[PDB]
Amino acid sequence: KTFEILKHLQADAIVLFMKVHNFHWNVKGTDFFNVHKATEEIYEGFADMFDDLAERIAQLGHHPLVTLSEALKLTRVKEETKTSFHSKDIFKEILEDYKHLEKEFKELSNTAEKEGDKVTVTYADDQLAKLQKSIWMLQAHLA
Amino acid sequence: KTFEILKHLQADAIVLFMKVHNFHWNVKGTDFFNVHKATEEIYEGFADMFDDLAERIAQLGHHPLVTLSEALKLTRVKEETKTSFHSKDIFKEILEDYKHLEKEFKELSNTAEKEGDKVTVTYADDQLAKLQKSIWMLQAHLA
Amino acid sequence: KTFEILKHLQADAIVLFMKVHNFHWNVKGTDFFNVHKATEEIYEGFADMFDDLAERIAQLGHHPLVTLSEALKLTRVKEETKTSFHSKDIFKEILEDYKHLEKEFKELSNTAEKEGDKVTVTYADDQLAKLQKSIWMLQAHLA
Amino acid sequence: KTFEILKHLQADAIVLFMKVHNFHWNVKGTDFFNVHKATEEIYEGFADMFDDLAERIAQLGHHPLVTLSEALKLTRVKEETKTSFHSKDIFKEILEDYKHLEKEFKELSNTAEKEGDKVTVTYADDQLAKLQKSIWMLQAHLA
Amino acid sequence: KTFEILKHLQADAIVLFMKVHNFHWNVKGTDFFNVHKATEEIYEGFADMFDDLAERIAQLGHHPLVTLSEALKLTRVKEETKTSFHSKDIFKEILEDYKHLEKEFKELSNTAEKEGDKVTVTYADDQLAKLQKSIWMLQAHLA
Amino acid sequence: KTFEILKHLQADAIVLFMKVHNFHWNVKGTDFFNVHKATEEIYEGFADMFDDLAERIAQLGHHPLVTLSEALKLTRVKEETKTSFHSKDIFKEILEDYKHLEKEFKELSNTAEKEGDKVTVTYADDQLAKLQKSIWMLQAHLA
Amino acid sequence: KTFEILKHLQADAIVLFMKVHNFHWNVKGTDFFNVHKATEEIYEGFADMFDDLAERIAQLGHHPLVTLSEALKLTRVKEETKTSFHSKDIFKEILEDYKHLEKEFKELSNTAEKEGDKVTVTYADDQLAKLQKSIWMLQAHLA
Amino acid sequence: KTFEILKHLQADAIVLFMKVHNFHWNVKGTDFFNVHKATEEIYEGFADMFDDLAERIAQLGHHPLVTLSEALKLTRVKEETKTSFHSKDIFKEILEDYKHLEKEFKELSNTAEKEGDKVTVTYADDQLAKLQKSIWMLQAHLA
Amino acid sequence: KTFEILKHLQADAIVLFMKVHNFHWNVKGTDFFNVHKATEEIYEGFADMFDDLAERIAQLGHHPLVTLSEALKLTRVKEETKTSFHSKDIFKEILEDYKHLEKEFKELSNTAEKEGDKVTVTYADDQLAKLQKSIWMLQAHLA
Amino acid sequence: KTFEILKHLQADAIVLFMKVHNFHWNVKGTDFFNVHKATEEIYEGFADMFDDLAERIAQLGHHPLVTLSEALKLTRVKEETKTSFHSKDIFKEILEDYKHLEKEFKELSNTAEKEGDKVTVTYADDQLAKLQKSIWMLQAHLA
Amino acid sequence: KTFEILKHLQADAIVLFMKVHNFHWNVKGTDFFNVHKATEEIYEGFADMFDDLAERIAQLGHHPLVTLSEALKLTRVKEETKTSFHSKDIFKEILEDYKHLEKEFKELSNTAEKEGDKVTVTYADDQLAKLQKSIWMLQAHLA
Amino acid sequence: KTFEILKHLQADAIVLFMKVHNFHWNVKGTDFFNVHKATEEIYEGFADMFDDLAERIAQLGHHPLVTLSEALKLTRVKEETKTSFHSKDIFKEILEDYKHLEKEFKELSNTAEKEGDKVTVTYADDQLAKLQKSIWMLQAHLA
Repeated sequence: KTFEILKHLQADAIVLFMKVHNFHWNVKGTDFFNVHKATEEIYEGFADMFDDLAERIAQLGHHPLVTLSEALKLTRVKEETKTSFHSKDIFKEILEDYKHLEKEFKELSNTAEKEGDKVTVTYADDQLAKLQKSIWMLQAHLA
Repeated sequence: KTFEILKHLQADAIVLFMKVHNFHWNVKGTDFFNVHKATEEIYEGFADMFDDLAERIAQLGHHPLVTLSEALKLTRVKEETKTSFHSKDIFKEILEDYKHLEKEFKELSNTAEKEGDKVTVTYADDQLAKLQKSIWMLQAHLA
Repeated sequence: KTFEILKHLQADAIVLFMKVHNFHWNVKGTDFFNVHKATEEIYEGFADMFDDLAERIAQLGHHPLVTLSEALKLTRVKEETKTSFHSKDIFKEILEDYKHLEKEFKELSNTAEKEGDKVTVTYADDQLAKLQKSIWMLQAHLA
Repeated sequence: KTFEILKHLQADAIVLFMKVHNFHWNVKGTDFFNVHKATEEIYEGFADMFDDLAERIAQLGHHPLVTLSEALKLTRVKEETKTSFHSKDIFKEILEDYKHLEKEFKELSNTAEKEGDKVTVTYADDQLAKLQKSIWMLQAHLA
Repeated sequence: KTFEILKHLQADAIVLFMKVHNFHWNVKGTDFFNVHKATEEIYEGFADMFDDLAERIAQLGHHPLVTLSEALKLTRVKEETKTSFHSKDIFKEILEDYKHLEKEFKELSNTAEKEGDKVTVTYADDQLAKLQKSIWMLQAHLA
Repeated sequence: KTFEILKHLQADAIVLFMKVHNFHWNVKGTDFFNVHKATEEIYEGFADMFDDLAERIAQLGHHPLVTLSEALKLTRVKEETKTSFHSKDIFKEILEDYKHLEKEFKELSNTAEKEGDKVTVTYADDQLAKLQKSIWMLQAHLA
Repeated sequence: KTFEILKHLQADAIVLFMKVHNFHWNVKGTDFFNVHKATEEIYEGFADMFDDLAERIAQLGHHPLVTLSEALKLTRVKEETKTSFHSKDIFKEILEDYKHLEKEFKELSNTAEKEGDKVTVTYADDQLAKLQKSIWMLQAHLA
Repeated sequence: KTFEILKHLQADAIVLFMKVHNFHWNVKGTDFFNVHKATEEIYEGFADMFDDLAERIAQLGHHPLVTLSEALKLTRVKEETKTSFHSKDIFKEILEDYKHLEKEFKELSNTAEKEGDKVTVTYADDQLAKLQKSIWMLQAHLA
Repeated sequence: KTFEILKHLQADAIVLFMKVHNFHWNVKGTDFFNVHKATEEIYEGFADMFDDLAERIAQLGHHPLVTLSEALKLTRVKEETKTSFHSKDIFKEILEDYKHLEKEFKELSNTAEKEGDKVTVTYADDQLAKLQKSIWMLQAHLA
Repeated sequence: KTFEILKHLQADAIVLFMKVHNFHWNVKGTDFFNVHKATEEIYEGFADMFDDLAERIAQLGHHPLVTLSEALKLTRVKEETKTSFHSKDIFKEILEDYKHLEKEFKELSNTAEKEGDKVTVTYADDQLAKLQKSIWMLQAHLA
Repeated sequence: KTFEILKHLQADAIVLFMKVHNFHWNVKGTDFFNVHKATEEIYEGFADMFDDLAERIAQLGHHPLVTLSEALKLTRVKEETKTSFHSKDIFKEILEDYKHLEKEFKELSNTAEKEGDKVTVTYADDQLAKLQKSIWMLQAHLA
Repeated sequence: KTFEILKHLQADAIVLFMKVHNFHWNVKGTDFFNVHKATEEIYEGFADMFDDLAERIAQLGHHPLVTLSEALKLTRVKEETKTSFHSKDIFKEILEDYKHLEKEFKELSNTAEKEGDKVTVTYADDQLAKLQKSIWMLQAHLA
């Protein structure tokens, strides 16, 4: 079910919104500004994805999650409790989560295709393009 | 302690970020666009307040909350589980929460003053101006 | 005399500048923002008309009114002492005043024509276009 | 045939361009501005869709319709002869037509897929995303 | 009657909106872009004139036409069924129609003057300035 | 009482809005444009202060003044009946009024502090910064 | 004849374009920048009027003047041979010429009216509004 | 293999970047500016496609070509050695190359589909939309 | 003498300002807009060069020409009395004049160098770059 | 005395303006651009603070320092004579100076409060917010 | 040596940065705003020249001055200790300093030419153009 | 011969356009974004230089190179076949090439001077300023 994949992705997006703020506040090193600026763009991206997933769910006739409690229950992202990082650590953690998201949107696209949902396919494939481009760039940060 | 008030306000801001999205997606009535547009501005405001409170905490030498789990634990805002509202309902709920926030920033300002924290006073009083202006306008929606 | 019509219109414009602020501050209902935004545009329009009429008077070799005392003496607009309205009330009151202004600019145009004042005719007819377009829209608010 | 679906959609787009202007001019109620502004955006959207469909037809080697006479002949949208509406009526009528358009673009996408026309599929699915998002919002206006 | 002239002009404007799109899609020659760009500006101009005429009619207390069926019935512009043109042909056809429109707005201005309708005179004379400037330029294209 | 100081300041702001227009229209000398431009900025500033004071009053639960009649009754600014000035005269008159306003906002800040009104203090101190900067510059015009 | 008035006005506009440059380069006094900036705007205004008059002539089926030789022959403006001025001198000279232009556009409007040329009337009356506003301001510079 | 199609397309894009500059510098005829402006947009388009193809290759885990030597080896576009053209010649040559590119992106889309590469499909179909729209317009230049 | 070359160039610039307007108004052919737009840019360029040359003369301690009479006396450009052209004719005439200007700025640069005037050299060489780029493009229009 | 604190802060601001330029020109490392860009923003900040402090002093009725000689005499910042740094060194040096400035503005605020200078308090507290936010970020660069 | 001229010019630029601020704060007269605005532009110009000279020195392989102490030692500009001026005084003082700078950049250009430093010549000649244009305008302020 | 130097520089510019893309795609390290952004600006700079050199050649009456084959034949830049770099490597390689370009533009300027080509001198010296500024900054990256 497309709804099931979307609702779980909606949970991840808000959970990641929070996580990336952690990285945003707590990066250490001469690198501070680059990471601080980049993590800002990323968390704005997740606020964006959060809203879009929710409205797609609503467009499909279902209820999006409306509480952080639901978010915590349905998320597959483990929350980060550390409060200090260097650039390398942050890039590694974001990469891991993006790889997770990439698999999920791959499934989203395949599932929506089977159910004949052209709109959700299109949304998934667009997100996939963004995640794969970022994944490539992230891997280069760590080489 | 100023830190204690900030950390609790940081929790409310993210919790309200979520709540206002609920209102944003689930408003019903010929009023849809006005509320949908206004709730968008409001939740962007809370993402803003969330970040600013967190960075003020960090500036004070302490750790801001970095998980939705901490947010849920420390918040004083009850999460909204309903998924359908008319404009009147949304405005009433936002008003209630703003009144709560207004009392908290009033305390923030008084507490930071006692501790000689001029910067946090200034931030609190600015937030207070915003909340009191909105409260007035919100009350007018309901009259 | 064209000067006589302008000087009385100048008085109305400032009096209406004030009146529309009343509507702007004191509108009640879920409608608040629409009316609050619209009344803002309207009172800026009257500040505009106020200045333009005054400078046209000056261009004609006469003295524009320079006091709120003169404004009160020369105005044909009754000031609104109520401090609470719903959208319907505000739209009705603005309509009444616009109809008054429309008759005055109709006279302005006819009088300036007789006196061979092409510039004041042009200004009057432009104001007339604006007032007639607004009048139509205002009437639709009330149907 | 993809051409057949496009040519009929081109007819609807111009017919709806006209219909939405009717709603735009003839809305009644304190709601006037919201609807007047929204219907403006919608009819600009249809002028847009009109042109794009026509040029896609031309790209496919065929002739787009070039007369209002052809438009009337090929349209599936019944023209609105009433000249007075409240917001609720307008939203209901637009919804009905959007549901019709949504089915047509669903067919467009399926048909173009069978004929191996990747470009028309992409255009259809994009239009579908727009129509489904609007349909959801429209339904919320009426609840 | 001013209303009669406006209602017929409203019909022409939408009919020309359509015609100019034909020219826009179907121009041939190394000239393609110049004509394609210029016809785009022109048809946007007619969408504009269409709306303005309709709202002027409404301001006068009457009903604007609200159907392509009425448009076809009331228009004086013959629809173009050819689907291939060179720049010279397009400029000739637009000129012919502009000359027609120019005579109509000349009448509009004279008629509205007799009926003491200063606003419609002003609108007509403005349109006349635009049409006469374009007519001059169009004639130069063909010399 | 903070309300009492605000209501009197609201009266001055509209009275000064009018006065500065007088200076704006009636400045004489090769200096015309500088003064004409500067007085424009100043009267826009007072329209601004007028609205802000009124809304602060409303936020405090009271009614702002809504008539030019109330304005005249409550103002401490004497209206200017002269209709001709050189730059030096205008700068002297504005200075006198700014000094008056400066004392009033000084009181506003002190009074709001005693009543624990942090928001009105903040507004007063901001206005004070603006008035003191202008006062300095104004004095330099006259040296 | 409207053509005769336009052709003479076209000559004045280019002659004044040149004259105002003289004032622009050769102003003396602490006033330099104000006059230098203002004369720049004025000469751009005359380049504008020059072109518009020429194209109106062309729209009327006649030939605009195309040489500085024709300009000199047909102008009523005496060229300024002095190369040094104070602000007062420049404002006096511009005023004199504007008064001349004002009479000419007054005639233009009357003549075009008799010949039933609504477009040239409209252009003349607009220019008249600009000249009368400037004349008023210019006179104030010299008082 | 999707990689094989991309690497060959990357070669064409840089080769065409160069070719279109030739057309850009060496167009002859009264047409110069139109072609010069259009070829500028086109070569910027190919710099764009060049980079995007390269980064897609990198995202797929392979190495994009990094030398003009590789470009020459892998390209299917014959380089243009003539240094003089009229508009007709340039449009014919660009059309031929666009038709080649269109077939290649058609293959790209089909191949990426078989390999389950949703992102490359999406990129190919978008490029296809652009190429087919341009092809249509190009053909019209030559009719 | 550098002054002598500048004063003659100043005369040409205003004379060409006029000439290019002729081309601007009187171009014939399907080419109208391209030439009309291009000649507009060119005459604005000459207004620019006119002013800059004049101010350079003034900077050198001399008087720039301040009359169209001086312009006619000192110019080397023959005025164009024809009032009808095709694109080819206009481009030929502009080329001829640009070649003249190019030789003059070549001399300007050489002369200013001998007199050790680094500023005038720099201005001349910049103008030369512009003229040589345009000359090349102009020649291509005519091939 | 508030004046004494301001005059010493004014000296530091210009001295730091200079120092930060040193860092701006002389940073070494792959880090060059980040530091070069950041130091640019910082020195513009000090030019800003320099001017604002000076004008506040003037507003208080005293003379700001007007010479680099006075600046050197009154500054508490030691000038940096080294001409080569890595990012770490620059961030350490800026931090040290910001900590100094932070203590000074803390004193400024306390002193102005005692003297009842609400405007200088407000300015100091704003500067304090900026310095404390930067200090936090600077410390993170060095961890 | 080019380095010697640059290092002395770098000192003057910062010294003038300071001096022009003095004029900026301490101008007296109805002229205040014109001078205050103009001196702001000028001191921003010197901050600009300061940085550019320093970076040119660095590009030449040498160390720019990095202290106000070096600036004072190497400057040829006498610092202004007066704290009160009328427009005439300020313009006279700036002129004197610009004449000094003009001679220095004249030398800079000649010296860099002898040493075959094309880049420094180009920079000097550009500065020279700016200084000579300003000098002319400044002289006109004082006539 | 100036033509010979330009034609070889044109070859280098396109070859470097390609090389810098390699660096752009294949940078490794936490530094990724800084280098990726900077290399983007650089390759756009070379596309720019490529076009400008080509058009200068054309302005000189000769044919610019129009093939990558000619580019390879005439270039002095060795192509980079490695596909992995850290920031340090990229900056070293760009520096080496910039030093080469700097010598070439030094020659360009000297050669064009001998041939009396003021325009090419000016272009060369401008490029030289850019290259020398970048060279300085590049060297600082590596220290």
